[PDB]
Amino acid sequence: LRRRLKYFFMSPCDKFRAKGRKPCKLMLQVVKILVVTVQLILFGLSNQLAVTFREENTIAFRHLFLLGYSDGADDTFAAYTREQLYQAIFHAVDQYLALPDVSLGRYAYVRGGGDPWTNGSGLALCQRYYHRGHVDPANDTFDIDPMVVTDCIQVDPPERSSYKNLTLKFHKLVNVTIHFRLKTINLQSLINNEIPDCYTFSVLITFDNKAHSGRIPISLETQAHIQECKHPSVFSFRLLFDVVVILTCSLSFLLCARSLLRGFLLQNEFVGFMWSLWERLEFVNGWYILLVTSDVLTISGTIMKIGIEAKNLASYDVCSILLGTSTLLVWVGVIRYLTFFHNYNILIATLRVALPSVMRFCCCVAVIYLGYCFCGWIVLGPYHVKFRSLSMVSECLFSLINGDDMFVTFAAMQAQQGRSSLVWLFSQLYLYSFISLFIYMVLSLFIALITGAYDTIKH
Amino acid sequence: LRRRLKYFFMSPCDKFRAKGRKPCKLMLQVVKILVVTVQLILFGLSNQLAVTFREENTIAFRHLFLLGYSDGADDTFAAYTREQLYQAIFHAVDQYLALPDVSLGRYAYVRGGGDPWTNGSGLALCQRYYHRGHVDPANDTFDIDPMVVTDCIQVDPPERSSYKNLTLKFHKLVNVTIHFRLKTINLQSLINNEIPDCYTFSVLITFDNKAHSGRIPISLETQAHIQECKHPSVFSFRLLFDVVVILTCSLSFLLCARSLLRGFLLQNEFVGFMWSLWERLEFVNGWYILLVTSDVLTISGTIMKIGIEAKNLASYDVCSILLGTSTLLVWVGVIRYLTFFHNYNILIATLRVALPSVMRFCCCVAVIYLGYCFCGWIVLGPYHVKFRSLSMVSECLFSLINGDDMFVTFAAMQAQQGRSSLVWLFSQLYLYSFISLFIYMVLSLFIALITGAYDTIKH
Amino acid sequence: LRRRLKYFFMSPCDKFRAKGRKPCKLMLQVVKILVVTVQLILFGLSNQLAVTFREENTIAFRHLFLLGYSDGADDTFAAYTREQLYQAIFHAVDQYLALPDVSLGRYAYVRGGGDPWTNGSGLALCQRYYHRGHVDPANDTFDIDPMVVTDCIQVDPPERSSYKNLTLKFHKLVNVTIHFRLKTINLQSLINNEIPDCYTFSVLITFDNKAHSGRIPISLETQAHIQECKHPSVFSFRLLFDVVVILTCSLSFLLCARSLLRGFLLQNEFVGFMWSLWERLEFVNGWYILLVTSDVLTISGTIMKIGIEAKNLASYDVCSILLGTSTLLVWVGVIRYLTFFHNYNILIATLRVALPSVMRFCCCVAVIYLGYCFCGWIVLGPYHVKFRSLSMVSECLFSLINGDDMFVTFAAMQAQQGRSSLVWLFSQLYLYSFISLFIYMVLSLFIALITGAYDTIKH
Amino acid sequence: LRRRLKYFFMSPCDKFRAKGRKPCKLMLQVVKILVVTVQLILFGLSNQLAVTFREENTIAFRHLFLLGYSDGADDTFAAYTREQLYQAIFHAVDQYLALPDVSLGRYAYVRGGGDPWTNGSGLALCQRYYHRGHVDPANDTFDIDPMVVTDCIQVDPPERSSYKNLTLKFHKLVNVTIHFRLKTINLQSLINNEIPDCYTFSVLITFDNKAHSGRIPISLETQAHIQECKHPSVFSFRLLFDVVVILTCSLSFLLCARSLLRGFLLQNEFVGFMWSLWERLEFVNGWYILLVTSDVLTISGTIMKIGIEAKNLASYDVCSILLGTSTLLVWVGVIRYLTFFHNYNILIATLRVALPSVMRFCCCVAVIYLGYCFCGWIVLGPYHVKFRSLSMVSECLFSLINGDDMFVTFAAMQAQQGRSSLVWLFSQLYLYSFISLFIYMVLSLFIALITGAYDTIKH
Ligand SMILES: CCCCCCCC(=O)OC[C@H](COP(=O)(O)O[C@@H]1[C@H](O)[C@H](OP(=O)(O)O)[C@@H](O)[C@H](OP(=O)(O)O)[C@H]1O)OC(=O)CCCCCCC
Ligand SMILES: CCCCCCCC(=O)OC[C@H](COP(=O)(O)O[C@@H]1[C@H](O)[C@H](OP(=O)(O)O)[C@@H](O)[C@H](OP(=O)(O)O)[C@H]1O)OC(=O)CCCCCCC
Ligand SMILES: CCCCCCCC(=O)OC[C@H](COP(=O)(O)O[C@@H]1[C@H](O)[C@H](OP(=O)(O)O)[C@@H](O)[C@H](OP(=O)(O)O)[C@H]1O)OC(=O)CCCCCCC
Ligand SMILES: CCCCCCCC(=O)OC[C@H](COP(=O)(O)O[C@@H]1[C@H](O)[C@H](OP(=O)(O)O)[C@@H](O)[C@H](OP(=O)(O)O)[C@H]1O)OC(=O)CCCCCCC
Ligand SMILES: CCCCCCCCCCCC
Ligand SMILES: CCCCCCCCCCCC
Repeated sequence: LRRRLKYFFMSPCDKFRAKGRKPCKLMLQVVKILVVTVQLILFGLSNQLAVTFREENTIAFRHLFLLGYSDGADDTFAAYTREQLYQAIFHAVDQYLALPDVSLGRYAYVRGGGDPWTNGSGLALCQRYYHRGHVDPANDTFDIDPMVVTDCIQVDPPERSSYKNLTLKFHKLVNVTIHFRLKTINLQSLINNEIPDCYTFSVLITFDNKAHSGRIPISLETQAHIQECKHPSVFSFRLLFDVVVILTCSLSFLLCARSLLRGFLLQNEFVGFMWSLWERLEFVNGWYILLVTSDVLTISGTIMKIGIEAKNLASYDVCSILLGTSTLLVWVGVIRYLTFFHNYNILIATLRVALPSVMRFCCCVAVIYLGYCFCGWIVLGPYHVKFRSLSMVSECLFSLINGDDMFVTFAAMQAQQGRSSLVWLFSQLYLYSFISLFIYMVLSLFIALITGAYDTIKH
Repeated sequence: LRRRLKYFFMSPCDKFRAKGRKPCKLMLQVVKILVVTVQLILFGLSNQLAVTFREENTIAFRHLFLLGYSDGADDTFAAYTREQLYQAIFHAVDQYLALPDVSLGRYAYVRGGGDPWTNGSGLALCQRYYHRGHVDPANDTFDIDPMVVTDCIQVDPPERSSYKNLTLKFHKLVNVTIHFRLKTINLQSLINNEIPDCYTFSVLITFDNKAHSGRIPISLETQAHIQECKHPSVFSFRLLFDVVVILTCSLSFLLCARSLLRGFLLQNEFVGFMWSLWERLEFVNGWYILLVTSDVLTISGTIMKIGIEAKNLASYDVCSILLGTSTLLVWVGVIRYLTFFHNYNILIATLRVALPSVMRFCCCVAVIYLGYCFCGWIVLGPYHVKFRSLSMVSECLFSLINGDDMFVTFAAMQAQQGRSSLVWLFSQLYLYSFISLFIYMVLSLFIALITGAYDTIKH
Repeated sequence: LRRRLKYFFMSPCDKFRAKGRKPCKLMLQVVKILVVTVQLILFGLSNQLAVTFREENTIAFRHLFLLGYSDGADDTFAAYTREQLYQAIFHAVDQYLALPDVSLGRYAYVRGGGDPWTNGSGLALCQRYYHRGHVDPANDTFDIDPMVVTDCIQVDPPERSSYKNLTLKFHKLVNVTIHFRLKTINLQSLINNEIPDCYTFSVLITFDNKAHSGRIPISLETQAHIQECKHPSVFSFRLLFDVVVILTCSLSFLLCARSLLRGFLLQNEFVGFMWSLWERLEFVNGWYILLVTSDVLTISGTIMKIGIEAKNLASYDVCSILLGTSTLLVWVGVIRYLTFFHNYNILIATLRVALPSVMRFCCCVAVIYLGYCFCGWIVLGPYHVKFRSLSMVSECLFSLINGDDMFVTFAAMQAQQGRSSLVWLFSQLYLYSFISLFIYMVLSLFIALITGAYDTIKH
Repeated sequence: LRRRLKYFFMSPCDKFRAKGRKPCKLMLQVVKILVVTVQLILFGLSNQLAVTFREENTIAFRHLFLLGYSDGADDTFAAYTREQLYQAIFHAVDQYLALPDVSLGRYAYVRGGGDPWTNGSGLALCQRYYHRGHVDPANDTFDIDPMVVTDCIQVDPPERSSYKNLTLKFHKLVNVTIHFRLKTINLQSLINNEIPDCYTFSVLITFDNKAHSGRIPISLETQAHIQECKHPSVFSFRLLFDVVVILTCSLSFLLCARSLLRGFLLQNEFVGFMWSLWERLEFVNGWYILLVTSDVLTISGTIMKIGIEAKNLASYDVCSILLGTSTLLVWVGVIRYLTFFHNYNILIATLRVALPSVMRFCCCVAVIYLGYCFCGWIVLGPYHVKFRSLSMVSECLFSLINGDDMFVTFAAMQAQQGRSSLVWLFSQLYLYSFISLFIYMVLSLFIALITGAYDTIKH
């Protein structure tokens, strides 16, 4: 039993010397790195083109349908008078009706197909307002039933004006929306020698009055549905490569599962020979757990990628996350091979022995960090653009700790020095104390912990 | 006496083993953390909505009343000709008179109510100028009595033009102001299921000629007064939770005060048994001082929060500071529980033993920092936007020390290289010497001090 | 043989004491530093002027020929309607025809000279479209032969309108281009007392429809061909200095080659006397390899500079790279002289002994870095402007590691929090984990390695 | 002699115990710190107001006289067509003539007074062009005599149009300038209770054609001459405080000079008693050299400040530099008092013993830094806005070393990836290698040197 246990923990070179068995797993892992990386690169190159097509079409729609729109104004684009709102709505509808003769793109109309469109209707112009709304600020009185009523006007696309009678219920208006769909063909595909696919853009223009604040923001959003074109005509490798990736990962998974099973069996035998828990876990190869996880992630992502490229699936985000995480894991796995050489193993072991104390110090530091997050959010959120939400506060503080965006953070508060002196003084104390504590003490202690770990490894 | 003293300094686990008393204080502190954090989160979520409502209304007012206003121009918005100023004033008044038929919001006029409005007056247009002003730059002569005279024109809101005869005394003009109030109802409250409240915005538009420089900046400011609406009609938990918070903190305060009293009594007995000062202070639990302070802050802030939510108080800033500081303190207090475990206590003790030498080094560094602040303010303030005031200078230098906003600081001075060579050379010397000294020596010494403290703790 | 070997490894001072030979090489290296730096400075000063001339002319062309152009809009300048595109094209051609009477510069027309211009034609207006294109998004049908057909209209410059009949094939349009050349004389040369040279600017205006997305970007580019003017008349040192530089570097190269040859001969003799590889390499003077490389680079760059200044060559980039790299190398070579003094040699030796472990740690860190690069590119590239390409991803991550541009990176993802919650959560995990791992562990270990190297050198 | 030498090197407390002499110098230094800081603060507060007045007047002039000017366009404001240039010139002159009826400021005209104005002329409009200029780019021919001829038109201010016949020699034009003077009174002074002073603004508008590039930049500059108004009338402390400062610094200078003289005499006696150089220098009190320098600088700056405040001097820059440097020095001098306490002296001595090795390492690092500066300037200057000049290159590299403005530096080169692949690859290599070398090795070694100095001091 002792000889088998000694062989189990041998290095790959020692194992080969002892038994001369073929190191299939190592070469398989190298091939897996190569093929997984190539697949990720090809997938990303393909996806960037579709992203660009959708973005360009959406920008063109913003320039076509939003009255007075200019680049960079998305966050502040809003109406402020009744005539401005009416003009924006009518301009959007008129541009929709004039699209064939003015657009640089080639778009087809879509009619019907369920709500909010009636049969034969291409554009839906809907206003949503409270069922009953009486607002008398002069008497400080109001009587509102907050049930939302929707009233829609249906516009049919022109054959190649009732909507002008729209009357908005301003005092009880919740929002106005314009919905329509446009079909186009993505000719850009021919650059990559692909067959062009057929896009349906669902366009929603929102005039939002939920704040009831006298300012109505205006936005345009699109959702793209992609299909194979019914009759494509332009005067294999990808699917085969995906199959190769799947087979490689399946073989790797089988071999790693076999190794883990043998490890478990040897662990049980050794435990029996002795007639704790960490001693048992010493038999587990964490690198093989990592490889099995990467194999599962890659197989799932590749199946999803095959589905997406056939236009049967649209879950780009999940596929990308699976493939990217698996690629990260397989690239991290390379460190195992470096661990077999002493000069690299010393550094890897330095990090490994440092990690526990670093995590304990993180436990100590996290409570202070959270206290600062909450305090900053409650006090500075009303006045500081970077403190509006807790996640934003955490991002700001984390960036400050690493010496980024500090002066602008200080400068945003200079406007309130005369307005609210107490708030400005508190912000001074808060920012200075936080930055000093975290940069000059916490980071120094992280450096000291790593240095001590290195010293103990080297001696 | 020795047994009681030994029991006094026992850890909570040791205390429980020795006497098996109920650890009410510990569970109470955990509950306090939870409830205080929840209260802060709810208060912040409620306050953000009101902040947003006020901000949106103010932006809408800027777009409605300021001629030619656009987003982002607040700092530079100004008039430069007499006709520009007249047009801006008249546009503001005309928009005030036309508000009912053009605004997307629903506003009611307010009349009278004291100065600067007469009875029945909705808008006050006042010009302030020197009592006697004679300015003859051709003869380098002037005769001014700097007493300020105010002349106001009162405009009544329309029933649902004397102000056009305004004649500005340009050569002696101090400023022009437009004051008016608008009442509205905050319907947005219905999103959070709250009852809408009644807002009165006090709007002040200032055309400022204090510099007498040929450039007159124009600004709009608002102050919001919030009341319960007299007759609200929409087709408990908060107050009870605030009461629960107050009771929890009162119980914690009583227990901590009892512990501190027992500590004082034991200290007196021990001193008597011996028939210095720090030896006496060794009997004081600093964590309990922190807990008592947090309890007091939280109780005060919760009372103010109850007052504010009933529209009897408007001191949002003080309440927010109290609650945020108390939350920070209670979250910091968690470190006491970590001190009871050796592996975390080593790190906490490292920071504690480092602190004194760090403070002494800060004493050494502060005088150099202040000298640089004064020198930079006096020399570069005329030329550099980031050196206008001493607080701004301190913010700039502190950001530079942490590697932020450095290149822009250097680049601002590139314009003066040809204008004033001496100033540019001095700025080069100043910035390079400051940054090098503070980054490559001071920060390195902070790191060295922390490392030495860690080494001495570990050995 | 032992005495000769001892003399070979002696320091320059020891060598001079032993034999009193003239230290020609050292003084030659000092002179080389001086002359090479002076040559680089003069070359850069001369090149900046031509760069500025070309840039100013190009900006003027953008203002002259691009309808509605303004500074800062280069990246977003685009057309969105058919009439916008027609107006832009016609405006460019009309401005070309009106240039003599409106331009502030002095330009001459160029006719003929090969494609795309016919004989006597000054301007070429060409549209490129697919040979056969039928696109029916209504039926999800298309029939395209992607062979590109070019149709050009030739405009002759006016004597000191068929192009108005242009009909664009919008549905199959690939792009539109406008080509023309303008000749000018660079009078600015007189500032530096140089003789003005004759420029020919080749101007290309592109209206790009490759994306077929409804948005057509518009760009203007120039290529400058510089010649000696045929008959210049304005009412030596450079060539001589270049010759001096070449001679200095040739002498240095000869001396260094002699030293390397003697080193090789002594190495062979010592090997023979012993009747490994690194032992042999110990005889090689790396500083002399550096000096020989710098001499070769400088001689090549100086020949190219002579050719360029005579208008016989236009390879500015290669010449600049050669001269700059050689200057960097010669300035780096100064460290050799510092190595001869103990107090500087300790620091140099600290860096030298640290380098190997630093490189091994870089091997360990690079795989993690690459995994993060790939994962970030695939997942965040669709949503984040800084993750579009792999090189951009590497730049972003490298900047994040050094505490730059962090908050903006976090803020770019705040828009997708509501759109795609999964992507936003993944981005949070990705960014936080990457930054924490690389700043708080990797950089700390680099510091620890350098500190250990310094400690071992000092003891 | 031994007792006197021992007393000489005693600390102030030891000196007082030994002889009980009055420590006048110490209290005098404290008073000096106080009064010098107060003087600097008052001077800076006074200077900021004048700076603001001049800046506001200049901005108003830009809005008044520059056709189509808007804030933020100073760097790019330029003309591109002949009609644009004519319109800008005529608009400036017409606004000058209409100033009394349109300006919000109160300005008086200035006539005559030497060149460029004739007697009775308020505005001078001058074009400068080459004496002989023939430019024929069609034939690649030119004949230029570069002697500059100036032709001026004189406009008299209106009494409360020949300039319209201006014909510009475009092909030989060097520049166009408009010169005029405006007198105003600074009423803003009344805010600080000062007596208003009389300003004369000299306004120069330049249309610059030196590049001959088809783009003519337009700029406006002002120079302010300040006088006491002849007959001021508005319905001491500063001079007395300046005198007090001068007396305090004179007394401090006398005492420090006496101490230095006694040190020199004791050094000579000790040298004589022994019947090297650094041993002699050990007798010199560097803090007293610093105090003497600060006294001299403060006295000079205070005399200049007195002159300036009386309107007899206008050298604000030199006065500010003197006073700021003296304030910095006096604040730095406080460290001497901290050196007398052991716990602060250990840190001060750590920095002192670290300084030499840090300077030697700086010698080693500077040559590499300079090589990189030259290489980057020559190679990337044509393409990168941050590499235009050597000082700008140094600022950029220094900021990069400290982790600032890194991603934007990388991003500026992304445009040239397709244009010039070789340059982009070189920029990648250059930036990555520089940043890595300087952050991961050089800064780490600075940290190691400081840590070693601290360790040797502590042991
Ligand atoms: C659970 C399912 C298991 C499937 C695999 C069953 C086939 C099978 O045993 O192959 C042996 C080798 C294994 O290749 P590989 O895994 O590289 O080789 C093993 C490892 O070196 C292992 O060390 P660690 O990796 O450190 O644990 C070692 O203990 C084993 O020695 P031992 O056997 O004496 O205990 C080796 O056999 O593989 C091939 O030669 C490729 C052909 C694969 C054919 C499968 C086609 C699907
Ligand atoms: C000044 C006013 C005092 C008010 C409290 C008086 C009631 C009272 O003694 O309760 C005992 C425990 C204390 O709970 P708690 O404070 O957790 O328990 C004490 C701590 O463990 C203390 O250690 P340190 O915290 O390290 O100092 C220890 O020395 C005491 O032992 P000793 O007594 O033998 O000296 C413990 O009694 O509390 C309850 O069991 C909850 C019921 C609270 C009822 C109050 C309702 C308002
Ligand atoms: C391969 C072609 C070689 C060309 C040079 C042949 C002429 C020639 O030997 O000059 C001797 C000295 C060398 O000057 P230089 O190179 O400075 O001097 C040598 C170095 O000090 C060398 O040390 P390292 O540099 O550390 O290796 C040392 O070993 C040699 O001693 P040794 O000779 O006893 O072995 C020295 O002669 O140079 C002149 O005195 C300038 C006149 C140059 C005339 C060349 C005009 C073109
Ligand atoms: C070169 C011109 C010298 C002018 C000063 C001549 C007057 C004069 O000796 O005053 C003695 C003290 C000095 O005050 P102060 O300088 O503070 O005192 C001296 C320092 O403590 C000095 O130590 P270090 O500072 O470390 O070198 C020490 O060696 C001297 O002892 P010793 O004398 O036994 O050698 C002290 O006399 O000063 C006053 O009591 C104020 C009245 C100043 C009156 C001056 C009005 C203008
Ligand atoms: C052993 C205790 C020593 C305490 C030293 C504290 C020094 C405080 C200086 C604060 C400067 C900001
Ligand atoms: C023991 C004293 C040694 C002093 C060494 C100073 C070196 C100065 C170099 C300055 C480079 C900027």
